[PDB]
Amino acid sequence: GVFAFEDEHPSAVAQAKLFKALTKDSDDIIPKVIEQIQSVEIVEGNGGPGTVKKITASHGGHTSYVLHKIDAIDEASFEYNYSIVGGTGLDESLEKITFESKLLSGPDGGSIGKIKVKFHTKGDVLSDAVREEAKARGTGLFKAVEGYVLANPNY
Amino acid sequence: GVFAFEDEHPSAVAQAKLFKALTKDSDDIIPKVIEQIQSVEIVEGNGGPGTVKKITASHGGHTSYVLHKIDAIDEASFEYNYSIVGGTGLDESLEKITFESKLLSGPDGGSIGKIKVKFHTKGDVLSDAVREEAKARGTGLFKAVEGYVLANPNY
Repeated sequence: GVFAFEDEHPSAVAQAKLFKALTKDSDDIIPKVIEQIQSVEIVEGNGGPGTVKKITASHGGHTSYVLHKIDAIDEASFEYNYSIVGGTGLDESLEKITFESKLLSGPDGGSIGKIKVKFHTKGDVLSDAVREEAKARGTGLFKAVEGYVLANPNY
Repeated sequence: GVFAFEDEHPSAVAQAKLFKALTKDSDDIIPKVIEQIQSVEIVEGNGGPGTVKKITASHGGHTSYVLHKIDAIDEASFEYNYSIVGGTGLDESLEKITFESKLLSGPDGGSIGKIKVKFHTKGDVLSDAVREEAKARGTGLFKAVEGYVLANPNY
C-alpha cells in the first residue's frame, strides 16, 4: 500500500530563501548542522530531478546510510520532492518513502512548509515505530536547514 | 532609561533539554551554527553565573566583539539571564543590554521561550535600528541553539 501523512511547519523564513537552502545548498548545510551526518555525496546526477545521493551517518556501531533520489523541483510553486530509495536507513518493510514539500506563504513574509510523507509498503500494514522514526528523520532535515537559514541572515 | 521588549517563541524541544543546551553547550553550538561568530572565549569563570565571555563575530571585512556576563541561571524555574556589558558590538547609545530568558511549559511536552530584552540607555530615547539589530542578534542565538537541538536529539 501507500500510506500518506501530512504536517505543516510555520517558519519566519521567506519562501524563496528557504526553498534555495532546501534545494541548492542543503548538501553543505546538513552535514554542518547534524552531528551524526558525516557526508553527502552525489552518486549520479547534476543536482536536478533524478539525482541520486548517498548520505552517511556515523553511529550504529561504525555507520549507517541512506540513498535519496530527487524526484521533482519546481521553483515557481516552491515544491521539492525526494525519495529514500534504499540503504540500511530504509526499513525492510518498505519499498520506499517519499517526502513532498511545498512552501506556502505565511504571515509576515514567512513560510508554511507543507510536508507530506508517503510510505510505500510491501504489504498491508505500516509499523507505528517505522512511521514515527521516518517522519522524525525527514522533519529533522527540514529543521536543520530552516534553523541554519534563520541563524544566518545572509549566507 | 530602561526599555524592555518581550517576545515568545514556541518550540517542540522539552524545557529541560533546551535549558541544558542554552546554559551548558551554547559555547560549542553557537560558532558551528552561526557562520560569522568566529569564537566564544571565556574571559573569567567556569560557565556558571558571573562568568564573562568574549564573543567575536566577523562581517564584510569588519570584525567586532561583545562581552557577555552570565547574570543568573536558575534551573528550577528555567531562567537564564545574561548581559552584554561592552564591546565594539554594543552601541554607543547604550550602557548595556540584558536578555532575560524563561522556558515555560508548552503543549506536547514542548516549551515556550519567553525572551525579554532590556536596553539600558544613556539618554531617554532608543534608536529603532539599535533596538531591532540587538533584538535580532539575541533571538538569533536562541534560535541557533534550539535548531541545533531539534536536528540532534541526542548530542
